[PDB]
Amino acid sequence: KWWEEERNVFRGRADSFIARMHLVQGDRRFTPWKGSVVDSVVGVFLTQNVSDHLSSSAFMSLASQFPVPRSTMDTVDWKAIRAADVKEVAETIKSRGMNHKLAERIQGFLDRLVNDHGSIDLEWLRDVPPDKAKEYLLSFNGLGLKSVECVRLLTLHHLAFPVNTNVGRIAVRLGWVESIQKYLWPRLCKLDQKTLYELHYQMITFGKVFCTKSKPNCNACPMKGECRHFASAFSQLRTEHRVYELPDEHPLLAQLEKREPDDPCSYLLAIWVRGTILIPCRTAMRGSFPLNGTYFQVNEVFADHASSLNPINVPRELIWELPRRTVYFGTSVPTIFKGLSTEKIQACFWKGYVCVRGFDRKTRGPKPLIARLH
DNA sequence: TGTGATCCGGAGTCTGAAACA
DNA sequence: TTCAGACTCCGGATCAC
Ligand code: SF4
Repeated sequence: KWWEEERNVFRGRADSFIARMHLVQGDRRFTPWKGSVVDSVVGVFLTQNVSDHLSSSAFMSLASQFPVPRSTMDTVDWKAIRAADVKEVAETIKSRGMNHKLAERIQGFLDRLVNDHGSIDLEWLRDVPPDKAKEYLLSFNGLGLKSVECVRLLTLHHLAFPVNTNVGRIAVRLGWVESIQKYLWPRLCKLDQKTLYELHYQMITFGKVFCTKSKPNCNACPMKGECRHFASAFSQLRTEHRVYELPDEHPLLAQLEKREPDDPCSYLLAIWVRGTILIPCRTAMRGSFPLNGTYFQVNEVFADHASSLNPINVPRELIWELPRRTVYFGTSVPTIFKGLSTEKIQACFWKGYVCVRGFDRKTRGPKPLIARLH
């Protein structure tokens, strides 16, 4: 019964990692998101070799330029994408990089889907056995294991665990451990889907925050006693702007879509009399984001572009008694957490927010963050 | 046959050199 | 002080020998 010890040692290590990151990085438990499965496949296409914020902004640009005229409904007109020339769809996702190659891959995927089934949809893939779905997804040109595992785990709710560069490095550095896939998949094949989802989410966030490739924050890492690099060893990055929290009954939020039932964070107002409103990411996207919105943090807000360009004149009486919270502006998640102490990261993730984007409400497209904020 | 390169590509940080002295 | 190149980012395909 060696496998009895094989699964027990990893389960104890995995649950210790999950419990510790719960206090530091907030609640990463599974919560459903809307959207179809073709959105997830295109997202995994767009996340090949690029940072997460760039890929998410590229998908937002795809949604904005091609708009729709767990509710499994398309947010993007994929028929128009297949109709659109490779040059224009490469222009849409230029900022992500590899625009032309990925545009051709996406057009080929959509064309093959139409040829196979006569319609761009993959809802029936949740009814087939998991292995058949994995083989069908692997049969596509431009998709490999790391992607199809992400698609299955985050969208099809199967039992899967993708091993990307961040996961492998963390596993090697910690007491754990295609070679990494062979070591981990048999040892991590029978666990609850919610547990796999939470582990994956906290692993990617931990790779972004504490355990980076260059100069990991080993001083403030909660896993110092369980690591090997720490065992063997022995600002312009972020701008903080204190803001006000706006209850949904406030007059300023009269025409702001009245949030979402499942959104865990409220609206914010960033005063410079004049203020800019910060719209939460889940509310701004109205759910319906690929891969269960694991591209954003739990405490992530956008910046209203119209409010940023022309701040709204507000009286000081309306915002007199509202509580005050930080936002920790910046340009990327890894940069704004560099050098931060454990208490600061915990406070930011539990009683704080994070903004690295600007959102245009009218066009639903990403915009660069304004100069004064960062 | 099993890696081992070389490609794709924008956007950012970060060094090292070439600079003040 | 300027400043350009290497490197990193939730990766596949195509040769080469
Ligand atoms: S101690 Fe350092 S190397 Fe180890 S897991 Fe933490 S950040 Fe990564």
